[PDB]
Amino acid sequence: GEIQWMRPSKEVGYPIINAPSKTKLEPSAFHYVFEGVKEPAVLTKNDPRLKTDFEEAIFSKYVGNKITEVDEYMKEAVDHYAGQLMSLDINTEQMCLEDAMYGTDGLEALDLSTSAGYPYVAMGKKKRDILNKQTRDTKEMQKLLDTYGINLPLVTYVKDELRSKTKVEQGKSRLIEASSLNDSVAMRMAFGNLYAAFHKNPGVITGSAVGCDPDLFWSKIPVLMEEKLFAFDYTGYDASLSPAWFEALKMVLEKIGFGDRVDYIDYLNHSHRLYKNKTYCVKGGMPSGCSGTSIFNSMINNLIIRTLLLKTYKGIDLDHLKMIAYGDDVIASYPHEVDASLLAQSGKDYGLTMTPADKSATFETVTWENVTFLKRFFRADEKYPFLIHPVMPMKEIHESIRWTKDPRNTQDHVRSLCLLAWHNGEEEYNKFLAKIRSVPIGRALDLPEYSTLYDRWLDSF
Repeated sequence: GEIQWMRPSKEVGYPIINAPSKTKLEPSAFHYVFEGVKEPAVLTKNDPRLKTDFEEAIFSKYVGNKITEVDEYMKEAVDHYAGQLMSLDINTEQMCLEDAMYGTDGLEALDLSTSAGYPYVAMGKKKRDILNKQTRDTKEMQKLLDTYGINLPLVTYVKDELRSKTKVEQGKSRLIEASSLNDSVAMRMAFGNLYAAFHKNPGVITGSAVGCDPDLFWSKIPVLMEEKLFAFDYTGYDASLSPAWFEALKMVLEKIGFGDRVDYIDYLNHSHRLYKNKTYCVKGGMPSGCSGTSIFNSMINNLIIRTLLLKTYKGIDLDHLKMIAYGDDVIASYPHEVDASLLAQSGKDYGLTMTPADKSATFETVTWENVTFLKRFFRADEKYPFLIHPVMPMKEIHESIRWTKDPRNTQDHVRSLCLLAWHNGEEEYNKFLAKIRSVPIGRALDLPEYSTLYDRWLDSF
C-alpha cells in the first residue's frame, strides 16, 4: 500500500470531515480494581502525550508496494486455493438488496452504529433514517443508489480504542476507512453469497475463521490441523498488501464464478479517500472498514502462505497444508516441519513483514502449548481432554474492563468478558468475579457463576 498524492479536499471539490476530537473511552468502575497499562489512542494532532508528528505517524503504515506482477508461484497458489473453494458449491448468484441490507441465513444485517460514509456523513444524514428492521424497506436505499451511484470516496476515521503507552507516544493509532453505505450495499449484493458461504464454513476448506464461535470451533481445530504447526505475525498486513495480491484475489474470484464483479476489488485496492480537510489516493493496501475486509484479507492470507511455501519449498504438497486465517491472524500446519524464519524472508520479497509468532525474540517451534489464534490459547479440558478450551489471557480481559464507552453497556461489556475469562479455570474466574463484586457497580451486575458456564459449554457440543 502506498499514497500516490494527497492534498486539501477543497482543491478537488470535497468537503471537510469533522471527526470526534474526544475519546469516548473513560475509566470504568473497575479502573483501580484491576491492573492495566493501556490508554485511549491518540485522536488529534494536539494530544499532549505525543512525541512525534501525528499525521506522519498514522500514514507511515503505507510502506510501499514491493511487488508489481503476479508471478508463477502466486498463480499456482491461486489455482490450488481456488480449487478448494470450488468444492463448497458457493452460490455465484447475486444477493438481493433486501437480504444484503437486513441480513439472511449466513449474513448479519447492516450494523446500524458504524459510519454511513460520504456524502451522507457531510449531509448530516444517518443510518437509522435510511432503513429499519421491522419493515425491511429498500425503496429508500434504492433511490439513493440511483442518486449518488457507487464507487465513492472512503471516509478515514482514527480508531477510538485502547493502545499501549508506546503506541500513544509514537502516535501509532489505527485507522478505520469507512465505506459509503452505497458501496457497502453494492458489495454485499455482489458477494453476499460468498460471505455467507465463508461464515457457515469456518475451517481448512475456506482457510477462514471469520464468523466462528471460538467456544465450539476450538475443539475442531487440532483435528483439522496436520502434524507440525507453524505460524508468524505480520507488521502492518492490511497496508503492506501490494496491488498484485488483489490481482491474485481477483483471479480466485474469477475462477469460482465471480468474474463479473472483480471490479469491486479494484475499488478496495486502488481507491480514493477523505481524512479531515485532506483528500488522498491510495495504491494497494486493504482498507479496514469496508465490506468483506476480513474475508478478503483471509483469502489473501491463504494465497500468501501458499505462495511462500511454493517459492521456499519446491515440491511442497499444498493438499497437506492446513491453515485457518482470520484476516492477518493465522494458524497453519504441515506434515513436515517448516522454517518460519526462512518463509519470513521470502515474504519480504512480496512486501510482507513477517516476525516470530506472538512477539517472540526469535522464530521457535510452534506447539499446542504455545500457539495462539485470535489471542486465544488452546487447552484441552482436564476432565474431557477431547474438548478444547479457547483461553484468552487474563491480561487482555483486565485491560478491557478498566474502561467504558457507554455506562449502559457495562452489563454486556463485563458479561462478554466473563464468557472469555472462565476458560482460565475456576480459581481464576472466581478471583475475577470477586474483584468485580468489590465495587457497587459490579455487585449490581448479573453475572454467571463458573459451574453454570462450564456445564453450558459441555452441553453445547
